[PDB]
Amino acid sequence: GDWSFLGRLLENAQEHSTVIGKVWLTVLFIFRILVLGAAAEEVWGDEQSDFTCNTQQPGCENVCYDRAFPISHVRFWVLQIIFVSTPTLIYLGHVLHLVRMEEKRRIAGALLRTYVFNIIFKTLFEVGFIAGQYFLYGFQLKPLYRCDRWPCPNTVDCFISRPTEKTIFILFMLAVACVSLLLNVLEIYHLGW
Amino acid sequence: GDWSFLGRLLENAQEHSTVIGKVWLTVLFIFRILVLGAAAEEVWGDEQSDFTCNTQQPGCENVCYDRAFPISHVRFWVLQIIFVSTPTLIYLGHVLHLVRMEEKRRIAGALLRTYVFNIIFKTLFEVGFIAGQYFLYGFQLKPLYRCDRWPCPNTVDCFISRPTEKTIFILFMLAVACVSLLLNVLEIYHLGW
Amino acid sequence: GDWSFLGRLLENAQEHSTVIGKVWLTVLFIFRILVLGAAAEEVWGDEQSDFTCNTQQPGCENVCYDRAFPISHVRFWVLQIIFVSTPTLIYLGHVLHLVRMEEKRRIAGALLRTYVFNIIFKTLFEVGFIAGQYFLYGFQLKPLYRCDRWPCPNTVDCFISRPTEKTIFILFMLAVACVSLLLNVLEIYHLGW
Amino acid sequence: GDWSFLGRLLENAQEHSTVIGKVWLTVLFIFRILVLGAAAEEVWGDEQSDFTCNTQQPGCENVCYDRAFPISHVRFWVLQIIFVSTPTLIYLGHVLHLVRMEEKRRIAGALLRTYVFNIIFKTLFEVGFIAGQYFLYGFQLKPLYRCDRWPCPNTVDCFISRPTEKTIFILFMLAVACVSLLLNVLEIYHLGW
Amino acid sequence: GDWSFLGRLLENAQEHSTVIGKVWLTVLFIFRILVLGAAAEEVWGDEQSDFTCNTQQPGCENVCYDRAFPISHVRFWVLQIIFVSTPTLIYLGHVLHLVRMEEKRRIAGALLRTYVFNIIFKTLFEVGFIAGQYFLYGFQLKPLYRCDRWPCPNTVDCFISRPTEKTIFILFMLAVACVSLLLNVLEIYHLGW
Amino acid sequence: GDWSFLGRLLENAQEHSTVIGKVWLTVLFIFRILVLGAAAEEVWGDEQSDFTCNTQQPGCENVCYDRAFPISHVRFWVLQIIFVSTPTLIYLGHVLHLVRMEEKRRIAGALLRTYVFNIIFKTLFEVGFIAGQYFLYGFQLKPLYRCDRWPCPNTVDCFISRPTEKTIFILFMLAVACVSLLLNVLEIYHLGW
Repeated sequence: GDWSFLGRLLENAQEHSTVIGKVWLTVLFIFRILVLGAAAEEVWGDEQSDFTCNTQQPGCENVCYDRAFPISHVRFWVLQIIFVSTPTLIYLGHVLHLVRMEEKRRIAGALLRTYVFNIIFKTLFEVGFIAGQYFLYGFQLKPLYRCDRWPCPNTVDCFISRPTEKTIFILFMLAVACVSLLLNVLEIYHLGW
Repeated sequence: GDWSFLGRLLENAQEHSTVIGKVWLTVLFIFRILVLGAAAEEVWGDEQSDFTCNTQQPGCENVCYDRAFPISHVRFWVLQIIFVSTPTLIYLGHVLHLVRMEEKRRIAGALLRTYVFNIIFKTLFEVGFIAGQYFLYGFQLKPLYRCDRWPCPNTVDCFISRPTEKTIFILFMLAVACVSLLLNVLEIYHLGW
Repeated sequence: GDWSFLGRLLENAQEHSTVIGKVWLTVLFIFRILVLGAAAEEVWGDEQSDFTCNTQQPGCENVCYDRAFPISHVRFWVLQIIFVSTPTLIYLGHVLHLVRMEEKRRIAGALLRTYVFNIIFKTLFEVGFIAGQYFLYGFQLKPLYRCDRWPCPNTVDCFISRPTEKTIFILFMLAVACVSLLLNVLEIYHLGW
Repeated sequence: GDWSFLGRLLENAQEHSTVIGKVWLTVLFIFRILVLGAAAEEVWGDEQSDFTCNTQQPGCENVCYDRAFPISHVRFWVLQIIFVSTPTLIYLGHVLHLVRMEEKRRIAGALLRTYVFNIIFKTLFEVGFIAGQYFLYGFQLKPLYRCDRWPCPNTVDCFISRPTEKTIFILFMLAVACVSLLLNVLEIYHLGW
Repeated sequence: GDWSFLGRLLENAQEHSTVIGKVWLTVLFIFRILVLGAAAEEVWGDEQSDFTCNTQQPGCENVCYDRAFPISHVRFWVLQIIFVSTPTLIYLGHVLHLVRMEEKRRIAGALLRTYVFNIIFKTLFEVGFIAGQYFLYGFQLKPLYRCDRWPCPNTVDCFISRPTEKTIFILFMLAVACVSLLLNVLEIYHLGW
Repeated sequence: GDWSFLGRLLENAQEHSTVIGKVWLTVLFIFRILVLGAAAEEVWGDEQSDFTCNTQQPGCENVCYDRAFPISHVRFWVLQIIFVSTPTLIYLGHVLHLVRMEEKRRIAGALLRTYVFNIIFKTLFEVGFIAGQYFLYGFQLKPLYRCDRWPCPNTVDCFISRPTEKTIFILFMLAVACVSLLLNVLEIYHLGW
């Protein structure tokens, strides 16, 4: 996808942010957005095309792929990026609003509360997506999925495309997410002390 | 698609708009346009390719897919974006026209009536697309579609691609649309008081 | 496709044009070019791939698709955009030529005749494409096409991809075209009075 | 394809050219490059994929498609664009060279001979591609191609994809090419008188 | 993929780097990123599509492709690029931080230790990816892969797409990687003496 | 592929180069890069997809395509472009280095030796790729390839996609390469005298 606009806004955000925040935005751009576009989207491109079920039943592969993958991992990661970035956009907008207010007439007062809330929201959204992915997929895609959804007769064996590569990238993104959490914790403590 | 031109115009619009309007345009860019390009368009890419009907009848899958999905959701969302953005373009053009008039020789007088009408039109178009989608698709795509359109013999069972992911994104976009409504209401009240 | 160059030229044209002309160019960019790229091109992407004929005859689907759709609607719309935009380019070039002439040494004299001719040509090309599409396709694509072109034996039944969505967009573009006509009429009268 | 670089150079060329030359470059950009990218490339995309021959012989469709279309029309048009544009690049380079010479220390002297040669070369390359296409394809693609190339047994019937649309665009490009010839003739005469 | 953002950051890095470092970044951009986008991604595009196993067993090709290629080479190279570039980003950020510090109030002191650590990390990540690829794939892809992973019955013969071209590019990238190592060694020694 | 970065560097190179060198870079951009992107990449897109072998043997088409085309022509041309451009990058970097040296404190002295070496390297790499392609493919792709590589039983007949178009472009690129050689020879002599 085209992340250009979000890029513009977040680049603006870098200036009005802590050094650790600039590190966080670098991580977001490089290890999350760029990995997803350059590497992961191609991994998941044949997810349903090369999903195969051992059966002659029409409609079984469709319902089985749908039950195994209610949302694709890459779409989940898109949404995670958007939601962890939204607080930064809120804070940046409040900052620009105060600048416009000054013109009509760095981090302190209302902006400090807003920045702390921004880090907080980023952390909660962060953790939330991590836990949701754990409960939806664990952290390993196995090659076999056994499916008993109508119209499949009895239980059918279905086979995943590229499960090991997908597992590698699942874990890569989990690690990047954990690094982001650590960075946000560092921001909180660094402001505190 | 390439939303660059609309982006230029709407970016211009941000300056000559209320803070809540800038929030609204941020939502439009991020949670509607970017989600559609980065996430949803891939979800709906195999909508007819992986639509399967249990029959040997030539032409049954075509007519059944057409009856189940007279317009694709993603195309509906494109049109919604365009029509909710058009009023903002009208107001921005009127503003630029007044600026040119001044050169030949912020929100008050004629521009205030135009801005209120802009919010109104945005709200009516907003609600209209919501209700139309409800009446066309509800808010859940089921995996089975039963089709009795000629040439299909008797009633045939047809199966949808990715119904659960599509439902997730249908609801995501409904929520984003409702948030937009709330923002427009806030604009009206904020101008009133 | 990449409409960037035409965009540059037409953007230049906006400055040296009436307010109604700027509205017309906004309509062209948004409701014609952007709709075609973002929405319609995907609708028509599987036009021959998912065109199906009930027969075992080799070559029947090819000749039948060709007879049903001698030109694709989207290609027709491309050509319409180009030809309705060419007069504006002519006028803009004449304007720039007069500017260069001044440097060597707004709408009046020769430029006024050229601007009226520009509106006229735009209107005639407009109407011409509308009428031609009426006579080639009407304004509704039906799901069944009956084809008797060699080598098809006797008359064969062939089935269209996405006829209802295509009809929706056919009518959308017809409406946009009619709105353009109205705008050009307004330009003529507004200059007259 | 990405014509950006050629675009930059030719845009430079516009300034150092006659008004008719600026018209010619507008035609090149709009009615040749943009049509090819936006419209024609999609028409010819399925040229071999949907080329069908009535036979069971392995390799017959490949050799028959190759004999019917030794070069694709769209590739021919690419090459035509490049070769008709090269003289303009030569002249522009000579102009820039004279400018650099002046700095070290409009159309007259050596530049006039170079400009006339540029128009001449453009005209000869123009006519040459026209005539070559006539002798290779005529100006109408018929739906049936009869092929007797080994390994096809005896003569086989093969069927073209989208012959009528292809014919429409063949003739469109022929007309654009003829218009270019007329413009070059006008340049020659306009300089003469 | 779109490497634009990483490009911006690394371009910034060039200024605040040694001549050998500018050579290294030129190599990264040209012989690694550009080769991957322009050449290698097309080579590996049909890696699973044209992976063929001699069997009638459903699911055997999927599990066999997955066992032969747990990660694709091109994805490995993406990750290598990112990780060898991250140290340069760290150093550049520290440099910009010192510049901001100066404003609030070339290579020496803390920046020298950071630059040496940057070269070190680049070298260790470099070597690590080389060795890992050796242990995962060696440096030659053979055309035959023999697979005994469930559900494949007994041992099945599977056949690789484009093994010789893939081997050529594997070795090309190994050579480019070794050249990068040499450049980093030269940086270390050049700073030392 | 995206040649933007190489384009930036080479554009820089134009300024610090001879007139014949600017011609050479124009040829590189237009007749090599642009032809490859706009025309040739589409010609070679179906090279394995539409490669057909007369056999029932699993794996025979894969090994036969691999033996006939160990590297694709278009990938060869990519690599040729990169390697003939690298010397120009070296010289440009040395030039920029001398400029930075001057700031700390056109073609003559060390730069003259470097420029001559640049032309030399360009010429040797040029000739080398030409000769290698001759020895790998000759200069004509025939439609029939006879393949006896295991697992193909005895000798099988395989058929090439688009051999005549491919031959046309092979010869086009050979001619462009020879023109480049001539230009480099002219540079050497022009500096000599």
